[PDB]
Amino acid sequence: FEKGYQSQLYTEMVGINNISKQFILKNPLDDNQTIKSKLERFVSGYKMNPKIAEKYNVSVHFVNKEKPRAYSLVGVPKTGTGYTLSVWMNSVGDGYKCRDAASARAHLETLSSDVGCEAF
Repeated sequence: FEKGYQSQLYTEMVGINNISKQFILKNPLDDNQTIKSKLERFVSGYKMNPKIAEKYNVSVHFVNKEKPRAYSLVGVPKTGTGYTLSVWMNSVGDGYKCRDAASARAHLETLSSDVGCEAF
């Protein structure tokens, strides 16, 4: 069950990524400060399937505020719910299923024992 929920989260995040890329990143003339806050408003205000929104928070992250087109999305369970499985992904399209929220916030790419993420 929680695995099914992590799948739908994955699929929602892909949906969010695709709209971000095609409607926000694609704007020809917005400056990097504008792209960055638009990404942040859009992502943080987006309403996932209510089954999923009840259980997960989705956020967008930047290494470099001057390269906002390089961002990742982190999907993690709401605090205190007993859920652990998480997701993260690239603006470039590489996505990951993670065994815990920490590994999603760390954008890990492989598993080790039962910690980390795998390419999906």
